[PDB]
Amino acid sequence: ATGQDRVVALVDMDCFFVQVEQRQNPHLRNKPCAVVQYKSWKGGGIIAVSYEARAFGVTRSMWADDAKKLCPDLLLAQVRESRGKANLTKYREASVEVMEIMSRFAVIERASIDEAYVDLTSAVQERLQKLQGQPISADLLPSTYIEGLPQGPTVQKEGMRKQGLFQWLDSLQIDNLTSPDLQLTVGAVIVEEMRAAIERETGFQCSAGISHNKVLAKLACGLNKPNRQTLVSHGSVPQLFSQMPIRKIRSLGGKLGASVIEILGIEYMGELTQFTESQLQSHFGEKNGSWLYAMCRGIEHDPVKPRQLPKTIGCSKNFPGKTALATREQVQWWLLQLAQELEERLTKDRNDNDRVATQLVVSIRVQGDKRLSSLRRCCALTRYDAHKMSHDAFTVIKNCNTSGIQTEWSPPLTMLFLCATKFSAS
DNA sequence: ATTCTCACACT
DNA sequence: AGTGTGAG
Ligand SMILES: O=c1[nH]cnc2c1ncn2[C@@H]1O[C@H](COP(=O)(O)OP(=O)(O)OP(=O)(O)O)[C@@H](O)[C@H]1O
Ligand SMILES: [Ca+2]
Repeated sequence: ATGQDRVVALVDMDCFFVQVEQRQNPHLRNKPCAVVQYKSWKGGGIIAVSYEARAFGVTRSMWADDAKKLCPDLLLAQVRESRGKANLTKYREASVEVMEIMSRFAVIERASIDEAYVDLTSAVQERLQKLQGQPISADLLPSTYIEGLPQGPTVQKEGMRKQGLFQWLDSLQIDNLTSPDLQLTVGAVIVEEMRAAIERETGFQCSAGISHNKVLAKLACGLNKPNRQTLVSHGSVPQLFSQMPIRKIRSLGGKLGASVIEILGIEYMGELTQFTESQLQSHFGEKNGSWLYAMCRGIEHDPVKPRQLPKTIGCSKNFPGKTALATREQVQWWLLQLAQELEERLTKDRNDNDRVATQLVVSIRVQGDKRLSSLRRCCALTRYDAHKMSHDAFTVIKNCNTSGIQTEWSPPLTMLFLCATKFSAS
């Protein structure tokens, strides 16, 4: 098994929240700009950055005041706020615009508010038979890069792209409808069409990767951004992985990836090929070890899930520093604000998607604790009523209050979280 | 003191 | 059910 059975793409909207704001406010187009939340603290936290501003060093996680030091002419758009918290509706609605367009071409897996995996295997098979056996012109691939080409015996970027594409298409075996490289190329043709449709019908640009699985497609998508697509063939994997830091591969960006590096004494994905599957299973567990053994050879089997809608709907707010909640009536009021935005989104979900959540997950963070969450408790979600959820959420957390007072909350809360789960068809 | 979602493995 | 990891 060479892991070449499928054609999978990953589409990523370029600096998505910035694009939504630039479409709305033309004064922001083709300018260094960023999208910010919470204007009062250090000018707002940056959550999205246009490519013109990235050339000044502006990134996410930065404070707007700091970003303005790197880029004095940075323009800012601020996220809507509703009931004291950032409100992402505008961006979720734009996300829906794009996913509905993608769904015309293939079945998609929503991966995040601005990326989707695309399973193109069947679409490719139908384009191949409609294609008689005539050649794929480079005109059908006007923004595609072939990873690893050109090679062998031009100083500008578009020149290189074309030379790589010409070498690929020259050597393509169009008479063999079962060559995986041919299937990828047809897949790339379809993704060009899908990206043209997205830009025509929404004004939004995106990048894409086309490969044989989700991990290679995601890696490919990042190789030539913005507004370009990249085909990573099975054959391109040994050279690509030979200098690819382990942490770049999806799921290895964290503690497991650091353990792979430290325990094995390696730096690059390709270096994993020298270990047996049992060796990797002994260090990292049966599942992780088998996964790493196949993945360093370019092979991964995670399916594209036919799922365009999230499985949970959640509402959280952080209260860092001196703003940590300290009174019972503070905690009730913020629980109510979260439960009100949750009710709004749930009722829209019951009208748009014909389902009802049935479990309510309540989570809190305590000043001094270390982790994303300190505690998770659940109860039934029987009615989409903000006052009832918020009452119920308090009920299941009210005993975490270590204070002997009834009107004080010790120790102070640095996060409230409400999440609706366990949907059933309605 | 960036923040906020959402998915899944493990137990 | 509750915790921990990883991602956009
Ligand atoms: O580190 C994060 N903490 C919280 N939330 C994040 C983070 N990272 C990403 N998000 C969310 O996921 C959207 C698009 O995530 P993204 O990585 O695809 O970033 P962009 O499209 O802006 O730029 P690209 O680099 O893709 O061109 C972001 O706006 C935001 O909603
Ligand atoms: Ca993106």
